[PDB]
Amino acid sequence: NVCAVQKVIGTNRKYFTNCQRKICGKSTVISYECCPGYEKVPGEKGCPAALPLSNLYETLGVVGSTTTQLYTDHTEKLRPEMEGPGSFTIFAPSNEAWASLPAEVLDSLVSNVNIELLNALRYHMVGRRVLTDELKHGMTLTSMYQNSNIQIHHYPNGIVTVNCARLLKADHHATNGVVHLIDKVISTITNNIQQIIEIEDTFETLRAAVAASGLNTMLEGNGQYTLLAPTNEAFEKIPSETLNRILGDPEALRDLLNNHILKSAMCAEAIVAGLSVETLEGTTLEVGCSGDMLTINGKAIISNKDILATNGVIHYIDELLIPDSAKTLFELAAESDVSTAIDLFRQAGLGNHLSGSERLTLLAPLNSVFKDGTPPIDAHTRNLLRNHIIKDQLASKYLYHGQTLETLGGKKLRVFVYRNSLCIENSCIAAHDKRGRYGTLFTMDRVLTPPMGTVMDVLKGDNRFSMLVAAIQSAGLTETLNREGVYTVFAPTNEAFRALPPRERSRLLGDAKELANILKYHIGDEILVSGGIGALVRLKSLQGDKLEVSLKNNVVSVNKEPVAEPDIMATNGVVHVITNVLHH
Repeated sequence: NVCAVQKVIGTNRKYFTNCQRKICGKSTVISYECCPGYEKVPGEKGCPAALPLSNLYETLGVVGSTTTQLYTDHTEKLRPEMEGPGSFTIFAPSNEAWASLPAEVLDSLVSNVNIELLNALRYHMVGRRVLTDELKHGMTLTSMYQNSNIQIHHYPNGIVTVNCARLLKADHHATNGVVHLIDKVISTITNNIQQIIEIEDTFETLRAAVAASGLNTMLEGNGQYTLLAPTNEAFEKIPSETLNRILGDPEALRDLLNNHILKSAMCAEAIVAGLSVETLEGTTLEVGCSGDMLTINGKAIISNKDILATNGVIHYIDELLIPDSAKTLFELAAESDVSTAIDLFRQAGLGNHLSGSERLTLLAPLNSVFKDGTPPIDAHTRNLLRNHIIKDQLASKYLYHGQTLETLGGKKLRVFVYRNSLCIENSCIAAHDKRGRYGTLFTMDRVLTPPMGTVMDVLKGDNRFSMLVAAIQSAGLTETLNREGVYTVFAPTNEAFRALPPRERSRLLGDAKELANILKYHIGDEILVSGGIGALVRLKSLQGDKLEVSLKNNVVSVNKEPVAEPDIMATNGVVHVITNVLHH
């Protein structure tokens, strides 16, 4: 028989439930009264006695809706109907609700009490008894004023709403019906979302965008939406070149308008905590609240909440919500996790690829790659960057093994797709794609090191592996580590060969075919860059037995023996540098 109130400290807003920690970021205190209609006797057992039912007019005073009671009484015609025959509900505004009306609208009501005040009170009423049992999301009650509909919603969290007024105290039975207490005075709903946009002067840039895009027919139509409508002042915070480029292009335009529209009508006093919501374009937004401010992604950019329409709810927003798919590469990458990278592109002359409509894919590494320093701008940097800019617009989820990607600097880089990572040359994808209108940003964990020759060119140009190229020659393996292939050479240095045991180097020297078998064991038949090693991967060697290739604590190991220098790229493989020679 017991109930509870939770109240935010330093406020007036209270939520009247049965018997959540914070709400809109503000701490709560919970206070126990018991449910409207029952009394405390002298002590006894904890709300014993129920009060008698009174009829709907007197029930108004019992719930605390004395202004609604006073206004009803001063019409001389609704009060006798309220205390006589029938079955009724009234969604009765609180005392604070009438006082929160604008002076100009409340004067209009109380100066004509037999028409406009009576019409207002009749619109809050339904000619049948309707409990919150009968209230489910999306349904329309018929009011007693001129058959006008009342919009009610019922959100997951338990908040009932009635024309986007929160229902405060529910289900107070009358002898001829029920009384509900709501916190707004509500009014008739006569316009669709399209029709409001064509009336308000604050939306003339919005109405033209809708007109250019052909979304008028949708916004005239049925079903429920939320419009995060941008004012003219929102469109003026966007620089002219950026905005005209979006609005000019039909795809970018419809992506923009759909990023301002939700699939269900939700309204502001239903928002009590963080709720991720998708727009029609596909982007998730973070809708919260801080005080009585609505917040979008933690920004109090909503200046006018709960503007009502027959096909949904409009909230006015102050900043345009431009999605990734309407942005250029520069707009989607400059104030982000690849900020250091994009500054290097523009300083090295390559900025005009990123700033317009060129269909590109960008491989920009993370900012933690450049924590220890940044390379200087020269010929060699701006040629290397020019090879991180790939022709055509790509999606990484659609890349395939042994795909080749042309750069703007003439190279062809190889896509290697492994089970837990995707790699282009040595570099691997570190975060999700950012798909813009014209180009897409791939987010990388290394600066990439493109191949500059063959496996034999790596080894003959480096003096650590001169005993290895001699063994490769003496096993007849030069001509095949130099033609086209996909190898993984675990290449032992000179000090590895001079480390060899007597019985193993005697098997190396005394038969050229046994030397061929030991060197073919060192060579994988796939390309396995370090970014494609999981916990452990088995790798078929050209001898035929498998190699055990792990990555623990950022060191590649092969059969539990360490790689000193991973990922030296080559036009027909990858070279990893090992410090000793593998056995059998």
